[PDB]
Amino acid sequence: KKWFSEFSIMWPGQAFSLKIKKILYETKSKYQNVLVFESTTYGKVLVLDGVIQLTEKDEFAYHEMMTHVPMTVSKEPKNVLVVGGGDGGIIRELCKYKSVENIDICEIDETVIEVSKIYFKNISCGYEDKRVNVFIEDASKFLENVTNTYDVIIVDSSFNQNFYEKIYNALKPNGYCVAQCESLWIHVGTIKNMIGYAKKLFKKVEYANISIPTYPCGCIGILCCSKTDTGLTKPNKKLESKEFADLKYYNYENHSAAFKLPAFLLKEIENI
Amino acid sequence: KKWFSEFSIMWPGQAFSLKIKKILYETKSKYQNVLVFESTTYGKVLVLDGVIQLTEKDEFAYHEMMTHVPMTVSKEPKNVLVVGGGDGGIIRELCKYKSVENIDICEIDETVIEVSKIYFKNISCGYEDKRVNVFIEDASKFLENVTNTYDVIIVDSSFNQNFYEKIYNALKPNGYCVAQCESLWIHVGTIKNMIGYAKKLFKKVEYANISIPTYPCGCIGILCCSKTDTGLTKPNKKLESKEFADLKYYNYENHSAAFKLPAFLLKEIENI
Ligand SMILES: CSC[C@H]1O[C@@H](n2cnc3c(N)ncnc32)[C@H](O)[C@@H]1O
Ligand SMILES: CSC[C@H]1O[C@@H](n2cnc3c(N)ncnc32)[C@H](O)[C@@H]1O
Repeated sequence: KKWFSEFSIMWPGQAFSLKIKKILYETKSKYQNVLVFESTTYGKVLVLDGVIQLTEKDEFAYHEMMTHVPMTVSKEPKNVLVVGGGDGGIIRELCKYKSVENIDICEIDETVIEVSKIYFKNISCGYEDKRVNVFIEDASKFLENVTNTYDVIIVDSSFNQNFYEKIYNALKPNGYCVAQCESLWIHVGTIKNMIGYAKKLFKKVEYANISIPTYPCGCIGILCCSKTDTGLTKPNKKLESKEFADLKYYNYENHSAAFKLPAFLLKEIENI
Repeated sequence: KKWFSEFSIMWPGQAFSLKIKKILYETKSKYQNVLVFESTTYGKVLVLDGVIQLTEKDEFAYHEMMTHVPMTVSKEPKNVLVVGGGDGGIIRELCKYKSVENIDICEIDETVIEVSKIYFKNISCGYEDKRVNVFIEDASKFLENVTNTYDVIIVDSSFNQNFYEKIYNALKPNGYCVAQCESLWIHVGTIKNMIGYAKKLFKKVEYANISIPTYPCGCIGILCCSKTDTGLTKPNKKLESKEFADLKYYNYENHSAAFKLPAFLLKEIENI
């Protein structure tokens, strides 16, 4: 059996590897290289430009935290935007909320969506929900053009000052944005940059950490943006209905705990 | 430049790798293979039987959490035992406490201690402290023979029913033990076994998670054992004196947060 190994200028000097049971699909799309393989121990793996996008084993950690943090804080979210997220993990978690009326997703690469529908049925299942509307376009263009405003925007992608202005303007007065935001173990300067962009517009910017083995350094953060001084560290609801019985990572207590950061990280961000 | 890669039957199907700036020392000791190398991005690395023991970049996360969790809960700890811990990270954190009168360490491999004193001076610096006494022996034998009882025992090693009986008996009536205890991402069955051994004797057994990139899956847990129903989730003191000004991970809030576990883990351990 061969091994898949992920290298990157973004995390030099380190690599993470998974053993391949079977290579399932490869293509060069208009945007990126796409690889799908069954691993021996982490289930199926989505790889984009040589970077692990997701594995069946741990994906719920990231998709649950990213979704349920803002959605338990938003009081009655009706309209939600996912930026990126072609795999449909976030959408799957969004559909659990009966109150939601519409879910727009803007993914630039339709190949990601179709590969997820074929190879990752338990991740992409939300696409069948009638509330879900797909836009195949650059989120930068989407956000300049959208007429609606959203209760929550979830940026599920690996970002500059103009981008956060567009997110701010696309949100309701009391709207929230959460965005994927680096590992505290390797890119503190980036986290500081991102926090600085966000603070230009948002009155409350907070950072949370998710434990997930197949992201570099075994963790990834959520940059949390609020228009009210109250923020996203405390949920306003418990997830008690039958739709949430299946949750594997997220709970009421973990929500708040994820904002309790290592001392080195608080020191770095304190003067921003 | 070559790469160091860690493989193991303990985490099959996955591997983590660091780039080597320079190999610094190798030997087969009486107990294990020992390797020391400067990595390109994580500083110096200690490797024992092909498993990363520590890196200069992230060691403070593990040594701070393991030490300051029990030591902020113990009211006036005088006598502390470290089991394993030859690198001296725990001892370094123990010496910060003026109240401590004695620190016994039982490490089976004196080569680890001497390699740490030579190659890892900022980790092994606590060995110079006059309160520190070294026992080169199997902790199993040490614990059967010791006459003193301890306020805190820190098991810094990778454990069975008889071992926890020995720890229970080596502790004061109000004593605490914390032990290194697996990644929740790969060895839930082990965590359940360990919790089951501990609960036979200890009235309060709790599990905490530490984020640390160079442990498999980027995290490691602390099995927490208390003789009083109150447990180890809430500190009784703040670390405010000049000795703790340097802390890089541990703080008052992170202490409690580390006990807030993913929902899948609570479900697995609930019926133990
Ligand atoms: C599957 S999760 C991350 C996703 O973000 C998508 N993505 C990357 N850049 C953009 C962008 N500018 N607009 C919309 N989606 C994007 C990628 O194609 C990937 O599917
Ligand atoms: C350096 S951290 C982990 C340490 O635990 C030590 N160790 C392993 N097994 C035992 C044991 N049975 N008794 C004491 N120390 C041990 C190892 O030699 C290593 O130095």
